[PDB]
Amino acid sequence: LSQQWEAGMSLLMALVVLLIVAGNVLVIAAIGSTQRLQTLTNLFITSLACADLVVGLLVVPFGATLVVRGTWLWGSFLCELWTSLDVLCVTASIETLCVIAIDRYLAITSPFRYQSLMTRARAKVIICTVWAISALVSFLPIMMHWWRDEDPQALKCYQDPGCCDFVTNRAYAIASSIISFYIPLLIMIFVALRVYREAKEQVMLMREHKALKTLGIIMGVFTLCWLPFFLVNIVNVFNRDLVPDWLFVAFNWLGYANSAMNPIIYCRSPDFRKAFKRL
Amino acid sequence: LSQQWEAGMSLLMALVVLLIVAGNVLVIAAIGSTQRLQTLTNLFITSLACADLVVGLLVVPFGATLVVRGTWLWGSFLCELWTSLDVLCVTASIETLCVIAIDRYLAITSPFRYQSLMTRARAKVIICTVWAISALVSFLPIMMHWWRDEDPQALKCYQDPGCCDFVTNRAYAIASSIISFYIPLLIMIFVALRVYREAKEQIVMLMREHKALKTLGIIMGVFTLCWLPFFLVNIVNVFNRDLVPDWLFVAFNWLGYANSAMNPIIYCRSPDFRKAFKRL
Repeated sequence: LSQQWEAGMSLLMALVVLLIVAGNVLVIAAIGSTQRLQTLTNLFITSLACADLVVGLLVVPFGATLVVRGTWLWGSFLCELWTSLDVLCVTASIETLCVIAIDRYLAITSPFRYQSLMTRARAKVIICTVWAISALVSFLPIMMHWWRDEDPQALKCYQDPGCCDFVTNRAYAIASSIISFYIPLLIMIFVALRVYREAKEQVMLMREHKALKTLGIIMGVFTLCWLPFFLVNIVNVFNRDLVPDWLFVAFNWLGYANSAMNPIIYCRSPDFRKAFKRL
Repeated sequence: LSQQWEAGMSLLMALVVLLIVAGNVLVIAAIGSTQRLQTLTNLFITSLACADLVVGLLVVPFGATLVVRGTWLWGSFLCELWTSLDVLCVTASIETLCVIAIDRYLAITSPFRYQSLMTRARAKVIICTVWAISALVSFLPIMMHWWRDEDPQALKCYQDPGCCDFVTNRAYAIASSIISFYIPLLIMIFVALRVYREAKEQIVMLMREHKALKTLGIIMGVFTLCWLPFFLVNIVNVFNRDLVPDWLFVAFNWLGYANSAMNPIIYCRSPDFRKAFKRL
């Protein structure tokens, strides 16, 4: 029965890969190549389609090989690389997002200065800084093996090339989550809020609102996709065996789904669909 | 190294599957749902997008499992089913095609009667007959084990559920090919020819007719190039056994599988089609 699953869901995983590599890049295509979609707020969506893409390019395909065959064949050097990219795509996703939600308070209480401060020139650097931070924070602490837990259970998984199963020390399993998930989340939900308070206070701004709600969705779905997983890892610290280990995988995949989910939340803009058709 | 290939090209095979199941069905979509594409000559393309589709649906996915893992896990009952569908899609493809090329002599020396004889009502039955014949010929002789060769080499592959590797008796490896490949091919190439002779005689606007014609020519060209090298082999299978390496024997059945994913993308040539492809 096991070999029927081995070749059974490999095809399927490959299909979801196509959802990502296709969808995100058709998004990227209609973005970079159309003027009406080149509004700044879609440049953070340029970056994000990017992160989501590297997800469905480098992280998912290699990321099956552990589920399909049950183990890692790709060498532990690559093990490190793959894991740090699995996280990088994340800190890039959330952090870029939080940049969006921090921008759109400036499309509200500070609209007058939209083009003065935020320039299609000035946001590029900001995404770049998001990826110097994403890169620093994700990629340094993994290569530092700041994530090595002395215990032999994990010790054997650090020394055995065939386990890329991610097991970390007490406090990296704290720092990791605080920095790369929690504070930016609570901050961009916090910041989404005042924006959606000022949005109630309101010739035609409706376009503004149909384009706004669809941004709201992104962070909603994101939070629902990567919260259940980044909620777990805390219980990982508090009670170990209260947390079944198959779920530990089910949620990192549930989150992978975000990537393929994104381009299809962009089916909501006709600005976009018009460039999607002729595309 | 072997487990890196096992999971290495499984993804990829799945991707080509997507080429098929997607492409053929987007073809089918823009066909059935648009008037301008509902011309009879595209109803044979309805059927064909169909065969190609069942190919990229039932035959290819199961058809990997033998290449990926090296063997058949799906039971020999299913082994039979899968193989007979692997062939059925073929006899449907060629035979439907030959129907096309036999039609378009009637779009030439007999244009006057186009709507009198050929009716969007009358070609449906014809495709149907193509699939009573495809079904009879492909599906009977396999369930008859008319393909069992007594020899123990193959005997073990018939009794072992794990070998769906297709090995057949002397004369089924003759009948199979004559009927389901050769005569219909030589017949539809034969019939393509006189049509492309009458097509030269021309030189208000028939050019549309010609740009829509050449793109039909392509289909049978590519088809012949895809399934000829494979259905050329199986004859040398009869004449000289070890002169024919057995990895090629697979490489060509896949090269041919490619036809399916190749088809919808030869339909990128009609704007009638692309217009229904965009809004689609």
